[PDB]
Amino acid sequence: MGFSLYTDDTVKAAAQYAYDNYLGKPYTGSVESAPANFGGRMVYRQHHGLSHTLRTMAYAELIVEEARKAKLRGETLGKFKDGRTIADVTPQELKKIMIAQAFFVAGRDDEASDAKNYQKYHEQSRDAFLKYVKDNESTLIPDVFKDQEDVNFYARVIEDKSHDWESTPAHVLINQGHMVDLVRVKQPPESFLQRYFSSMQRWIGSQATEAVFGIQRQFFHATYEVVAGFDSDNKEPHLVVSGLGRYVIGEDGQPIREAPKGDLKVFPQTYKLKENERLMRVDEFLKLPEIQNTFPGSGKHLQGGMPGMNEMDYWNRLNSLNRARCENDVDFCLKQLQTAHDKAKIEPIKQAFQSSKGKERRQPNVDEIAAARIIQQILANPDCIHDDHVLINGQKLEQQFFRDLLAKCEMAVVGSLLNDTDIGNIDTLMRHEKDTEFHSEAVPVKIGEYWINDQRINNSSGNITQKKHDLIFLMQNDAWYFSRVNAIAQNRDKGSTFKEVLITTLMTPLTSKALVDTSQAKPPTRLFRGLNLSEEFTKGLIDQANAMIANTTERLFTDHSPEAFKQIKLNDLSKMSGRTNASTTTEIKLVKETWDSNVIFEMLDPDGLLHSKQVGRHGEGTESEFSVYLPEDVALVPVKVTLDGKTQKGENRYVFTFVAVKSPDFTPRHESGYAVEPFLRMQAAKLAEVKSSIEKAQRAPDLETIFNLQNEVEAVQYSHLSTGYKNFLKNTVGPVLENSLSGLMESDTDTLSKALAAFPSDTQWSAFNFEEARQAKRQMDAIKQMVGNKVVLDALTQCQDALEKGALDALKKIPSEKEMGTIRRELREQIQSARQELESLQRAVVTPVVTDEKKVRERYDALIENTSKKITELETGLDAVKKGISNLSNLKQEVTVLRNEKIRMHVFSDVEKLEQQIQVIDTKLADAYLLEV
Repeated sequence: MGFSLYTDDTVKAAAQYAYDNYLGKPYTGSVESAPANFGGRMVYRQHHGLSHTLRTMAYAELIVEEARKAKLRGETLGKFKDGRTIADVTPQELKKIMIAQAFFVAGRDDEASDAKNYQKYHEQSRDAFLKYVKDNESTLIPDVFKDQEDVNFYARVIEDKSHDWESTPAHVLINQGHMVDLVRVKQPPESFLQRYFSSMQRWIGSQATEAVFGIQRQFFHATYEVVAGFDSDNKEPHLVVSGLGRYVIGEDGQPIREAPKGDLKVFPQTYKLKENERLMRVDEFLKLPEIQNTFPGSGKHLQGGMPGMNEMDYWNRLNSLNRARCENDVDFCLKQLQTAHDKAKIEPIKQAFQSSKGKERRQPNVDEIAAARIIQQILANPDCIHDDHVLINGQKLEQQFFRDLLAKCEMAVVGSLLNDTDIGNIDTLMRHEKDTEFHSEAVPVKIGEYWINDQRINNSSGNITQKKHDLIFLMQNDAWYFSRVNAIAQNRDKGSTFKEVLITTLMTPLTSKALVDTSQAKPPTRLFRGLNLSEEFTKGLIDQANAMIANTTERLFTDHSPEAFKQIKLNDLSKMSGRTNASTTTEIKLVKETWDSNVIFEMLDPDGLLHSKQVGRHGEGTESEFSVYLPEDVALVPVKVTLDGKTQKGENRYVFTFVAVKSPDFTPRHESGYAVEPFLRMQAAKLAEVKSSIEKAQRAPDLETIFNLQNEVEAVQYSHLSTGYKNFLKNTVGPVLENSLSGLMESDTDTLSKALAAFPSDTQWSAFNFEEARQAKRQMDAIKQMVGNKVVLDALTQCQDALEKGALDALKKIPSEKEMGTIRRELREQIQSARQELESLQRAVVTPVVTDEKKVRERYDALIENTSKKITELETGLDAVKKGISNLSNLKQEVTVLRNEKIRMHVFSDVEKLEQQIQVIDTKLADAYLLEV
């Protein structure tokens, strides 16, 4: 949105005119200019064609943008005769500059040499410009320009009767924008790159110009033109481009001009005679201290061509279709330039942080498991809810608990945990509730009646998927509901009842089961949402967004990734669009109140990181709506903030474009046990009650009946009565007594439990004596009860003590399962074992430091280095110092960022502590300094 090269139609029309009438037309002159044939399609003018001029216009917009970025970082900028700088260029002015720029080389009827007919060519081009203003004065003169005086101004700029500048709009951008595009061919590339870099640096600064050349390379690649290398160790004779001259290194040194004080400037002449001396090499030139300080190209880096396909694939690529396509089709070339440009807007952000190692959405952790289970219980048993709190297995759950759930838990994953039975229990929940829910002063709605009514009148079948569509429908267009929901979820709500909080907490994962319906709704890469905010808050947003934007610039020689990392980490990171089910649209028609939204979020997820699903389908009308619960890995980083039109209510509106970037650097550390600890308390309460019941039921362990029975097993062998009975007592019951007794005396074991498993059942035994083996049966069953009780009870105790501190607990329950215990109490302890099992097996803990551990360490080094540099530099040095104080202040938070990062690196802060100590002393120093003046 706003004004751009690619969006605007007038500029494009001008370019199409320029191509159709001159640039597309063949060179009519005799100078070495022939039609180049590219894969069948011919381009007549390759050096000064359509790709060229379009590239210049792109260069212009790019320059303006990076100038603005430089001003934002607080860089002292090159000013003109008026107070204006390049960063002060008006969008309208820019349109003028670009429309003029279209015709800059329209004049050439041949490839101009060093011959001076070039002047005539420019005049010819001017003529073309004028003819393109007279073509449609109606739609162009009162609108785009002002008067034909203006038009003759730009016409005169295109004339270039003299090498003019100081004119902020046209002169610098057109002249420099033109001469820059010739880097691809000019012979010693290092000297030319340095010259142009210095030249533009005077206007924009080192960083921003570095960015402009960096993106220029990508433009070249996009328009399928050669990208030249850069070798700091170049041995070629350095060429002074300002003229045809070269520096001459005489014996012992380089011949410089007359002193005239004493640091005399290096003198250079054209092709002269050699007198036991040679011309200065490129590397030699680059090694000069003034150069080394002025130019970031001391680094031997920068390799020509494209990274990869080092073969002749590059030259065939340049000899291919796309070169002809870029040179003959305006919209296509513009598409190339814009895609490269936006890519350039995104790449440094991604270069700042660790890479997404797949893992699109996270796997549930312990707390989210426990929370999902608690929620499941509250849905299943709405009796848990009270006017103030939710009681559950003897555990009081206040409002702050559910708020903490909304904050800490990622409710989309929690949603993944839930099932259709819960979506069904929404009915029982709303049945239990008939309490009012408040908008953000209007009349409240009795939610219960609302849902119940909806379901009984429009869902007689009681179908669960229908329940899901109805729930989502409530999310979409019921303001009173979703205002409270979104607010409470994002912790920006006013005075709201506990039950509103509870309901939102339950409903956000259930609504996040919008995933179940229309899962194959492909995330749309472009999504808008509208927001109405105070001008103060809006200004704050603008400042933070800009703080991030200004410090993301494309890499050339210097890095600048740690500053980007820092500023992004510090500023909002857009929490304002997370922790709830945010409604979004692609059509730029708002869900509600389009007329009031003064801030608009344009969201871009080309990587599909935003797991967004559509609200409503292709049926029931054309639906262009989506819901988003942005995952904690994904951050929304601002790329541009533009003005665009104004709204009707009088508020000036702004649009912030964010791009979805996923990285573990964004995953938040959370204190474990906000949900799982009280959950464990609940379990502990269950088992405490069961143990109390058994222990009160228990009779004192009379060991006699074991001993006595033992005597009988040893006695029956000598009674000569029944051999089968003898055999069964000595070979089956005897060992059971021995092992169950030895087990019972010693602590809990597998021996006594498996002794309990080896027990002789009632299915047997019946075939034996009924007169006196009856009492044997009696005694043995008494021991059945003794052992079952003992095992269960001490197992329970062990478990409870285990829970007092988590995994060690679940294993303890395994032996006791099958035998003994009164009915239903066993089923209870089984339920608890089931919950324990759920946590123990489904828990997973993700890490904020992935494969790029190298990156995290190196980047930390760079970070603390840069911070140290800024801080120590600031401790050395009337008007300026005032801003210097703010400069001090931001550094504090930079140090805090460093600290937290060092924390995150090891899931020992000496140096950072030292920097803090620096911060205190220069705090006092600058305080006394600020007080003095």
